[PDB]
Amino acid sequence: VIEHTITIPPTSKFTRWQLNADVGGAGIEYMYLIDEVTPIGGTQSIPQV
Amino acid sequence: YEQIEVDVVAVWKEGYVYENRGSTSVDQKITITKGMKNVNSETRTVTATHSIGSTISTGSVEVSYSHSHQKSQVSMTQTEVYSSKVIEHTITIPPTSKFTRWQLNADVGGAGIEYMYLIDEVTPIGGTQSIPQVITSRAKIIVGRQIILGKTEIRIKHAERKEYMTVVSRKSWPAATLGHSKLFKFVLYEDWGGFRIKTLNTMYSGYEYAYSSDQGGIYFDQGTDNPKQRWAINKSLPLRHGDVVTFMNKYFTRSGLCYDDGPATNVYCLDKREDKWILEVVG
Amino acid sequence: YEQIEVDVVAVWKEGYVYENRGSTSVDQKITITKGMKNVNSETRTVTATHSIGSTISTSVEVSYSHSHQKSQVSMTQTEVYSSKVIEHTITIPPTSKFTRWQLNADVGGAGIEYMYLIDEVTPIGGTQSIPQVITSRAKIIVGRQIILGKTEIRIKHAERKEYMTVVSRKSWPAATLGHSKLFKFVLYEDWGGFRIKTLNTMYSGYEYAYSSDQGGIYFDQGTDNPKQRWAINKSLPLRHGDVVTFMNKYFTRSGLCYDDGPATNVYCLDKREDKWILEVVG
Amino acid sequence: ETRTVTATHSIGSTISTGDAFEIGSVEVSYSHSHQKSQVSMTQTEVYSSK
Amino acid sequence: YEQIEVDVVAVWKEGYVYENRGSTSVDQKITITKGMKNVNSETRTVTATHSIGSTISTGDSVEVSYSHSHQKSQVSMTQTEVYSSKVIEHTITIPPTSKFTRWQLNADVGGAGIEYMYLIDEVTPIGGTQSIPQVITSRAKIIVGRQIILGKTEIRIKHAERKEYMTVVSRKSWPAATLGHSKLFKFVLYEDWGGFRIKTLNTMYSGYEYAYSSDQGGIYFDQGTDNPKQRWAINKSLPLRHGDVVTFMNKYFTRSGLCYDDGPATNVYCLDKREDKWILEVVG
Ligand SMILES: [Hg+2]
Repeated sequence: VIEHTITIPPTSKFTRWQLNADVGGAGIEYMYLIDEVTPIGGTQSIPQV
Repeated sequence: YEQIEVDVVAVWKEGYVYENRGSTSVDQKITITKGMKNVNSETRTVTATHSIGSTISTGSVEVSYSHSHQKSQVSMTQTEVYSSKVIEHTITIPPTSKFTRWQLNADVGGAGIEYMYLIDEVTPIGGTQSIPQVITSRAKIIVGRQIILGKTEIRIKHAERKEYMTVVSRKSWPAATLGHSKLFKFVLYEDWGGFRIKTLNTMYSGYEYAYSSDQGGIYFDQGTDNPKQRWAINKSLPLRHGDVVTFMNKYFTRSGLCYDDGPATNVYCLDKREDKWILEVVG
Repeated sequence: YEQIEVDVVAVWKEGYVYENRGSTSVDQKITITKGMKNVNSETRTVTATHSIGSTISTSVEVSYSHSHQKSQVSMTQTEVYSSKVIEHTITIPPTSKFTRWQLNADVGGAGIEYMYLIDEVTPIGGTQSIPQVITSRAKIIVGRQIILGKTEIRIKHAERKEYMTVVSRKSWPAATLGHSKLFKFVLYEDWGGFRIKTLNTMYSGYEYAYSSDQGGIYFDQGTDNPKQRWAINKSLPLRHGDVVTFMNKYFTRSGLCYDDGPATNVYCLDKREDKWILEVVG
Repeated sequence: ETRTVTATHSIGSTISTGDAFEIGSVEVSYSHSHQKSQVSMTQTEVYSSK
Repeated sequence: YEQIEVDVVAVWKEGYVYENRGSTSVDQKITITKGMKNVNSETRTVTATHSIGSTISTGDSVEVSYSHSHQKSQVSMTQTEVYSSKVIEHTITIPPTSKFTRWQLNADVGGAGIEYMYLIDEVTPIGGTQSIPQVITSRAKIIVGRQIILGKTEIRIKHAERKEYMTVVSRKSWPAATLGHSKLFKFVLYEDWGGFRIKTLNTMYSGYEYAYSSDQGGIYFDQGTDNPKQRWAINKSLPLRHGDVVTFMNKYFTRSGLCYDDGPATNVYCLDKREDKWILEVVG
């Protein structure tokens, strides 16, 4: 079980991207979580890879 | 690394409005839960039964005696996998204030990815409500290395099973089956007839293009024009690392590349079936 | 982007009134929950028995038998669950009444609804005001319009979350569900109703979705046939992301749906009418 | 909704004697059954609480 | 806006005593729970079986048998669950050299026919001799419903458990009682020396208006006779008031009372050992 508690300030957006990381050659892999709080607006940046 | 700009288009899925009309504030907590469980069992029973009977016979009198012996053996294997995402938001809604939750489903164009999109706001009561049924916005997407058709070498991974497409020998032909080996490379081609999956690890030279037998099994053939060794993709080009793709057969239009537990191999092409595959560029 | 003004109409569903007449305050916490669980299983049993009997008779009779049963149950289960829990914590002051009204709010024209909750604390006394139905105004931000005859769309099965595609069954083009994002359509209306036209047929001119006499969906040449004509659930305009229903103009009881048939899985069956999402292509 | 389908195959046989002098007889039976069974279940739950 | 003064008699049901003899204090939490759950299911099964069989034999030996069966089964289930809880939780700090006592009694309010749970907690120093209440009488003022004047005030009759109203329909060309959602079916109650009578105001056959029990149990509406079959005994003392929970026992068939049962075409009956609860509501 993994739990994250964050305080989101007003007029802000929260981002969670979950990637699966593949370590090359080693043949191992891990879960990769990216959390971010930014102000509302701008241009969204999404990591596909 | 390259970046492409797209529109994200989010569509309303659900809503909620709450009004606190009083002069004391209120503490609101919303918990949203989604989860899944998968159970598989195999139960093997064996019973052995022995019976010895007899009848003594001669009005008329009959006498019967009977004896039963049953031995039984049940072997059970159950296996469970579960997951849950729980998501909770707690807010203090001030007096004479109105809280709105809108939940939309956001589709990222081109990327073939989607995400849940929640908009919360507290405002004073009054004005008129603004509901977003459909929202368009812009996004930069950090994208994978491009799969150059004909050139770049890739692995094909079954999405659900997390095993790779491997070449083995069935009926004296090279044939597709799922395995753990990271050694089986491929290259993808497009022509007038569709897409072609070429293996670089065939045990019979020249027999390298993936194709469907009239039975469904995937074999690897020599290069012909036959639509049986051609395939329809699910996406628009370019293909990139990590892309979730589908291969529908160009001749057997009803059917696509899937996993089935067949007699010898386990990669087939069957009506109403198209499992997702993950393409990954080798280093 | 366009934005339409509309009335939202909410009708009373449920209510609750709490009076704290005491001279100490009370901490009240109302907590509401709705949830779903869907369970699916397939159980395969294979069972094999061999018996050898024997009787010697003359009188006296003597029997002996032996059986060997070998059985194999294979079951696989799928569970999918969800819930929404809403908690509210308030301090009701001394000599105060708390009232909660729960309404169901229908947004006109848009075909979407939401839960509307009204909490209020006031002094004890006055006349209770109960909202059985409230109308209010809303501006709704809507999707790009699906212009009939013109704009290219995808048709997605709402429940199965996969797309409507064209494949060959018995040498005609036929509808099946697929993962491909490459199967486009254009919608037409004339005085006979709505028509679904595929831009991805493998046999030219055969492009209008129609119901066979068995129920399967194929694509025909444009005729006047009511069997190739469809009744939607909302009125115009159609927009991106609209949830729609396709009922057949000919077999009036039946509508476009999923069913696991022999070769394809898109059908037109009595009493069934699945929901589809229309997406305007980028 | 629970849907069950069962296919069953049985082959049986008896070898016996009688009026074969020394009065009295021996009988011998043999049978084999294969049964194949598929059950499909759909369950849906809806719950609430205040 | 009528109010009547009366005694409530509360009677001991359960007790508990705690002594803290130490010189540090203690934090005590009593927590009591009552609940119910009702489960209702319906399971419909349909099995179709085909069997094809055969035997090849010799006479004047060897026998050879073969059979095949195909069996199709369809099981449909509907389950209904409904539940409730009440939890009462008390937290107290008992100081040192202190005794805590809890008495639970059950209070019966006289005349009104309502009851409530009555809890008495007390912390005192250890010593003295205990006072235990077995039964306590106290006075109370009851704010009561608008009165049902017999012969005059129009009332409706609600099944307490099912929350549906007694309505009048036509069964076998007679006015018959059935349960239904209509707030349109009004009644008026009468008492004479024979007992109590239910008169409908919504009969479709004029004059056939007083509730009676047929020889099979069903509730019909007859002309006003002297027949004890159209008379009923109530559970409460007079007067009847809006919101009163009542019983109707038949004056003729004394073992039987007015109840719900799922019958051939109607569902309001008069059956042995059954007496359903009814709520009486004064119309506007
Ligand atoms: Hg269907």
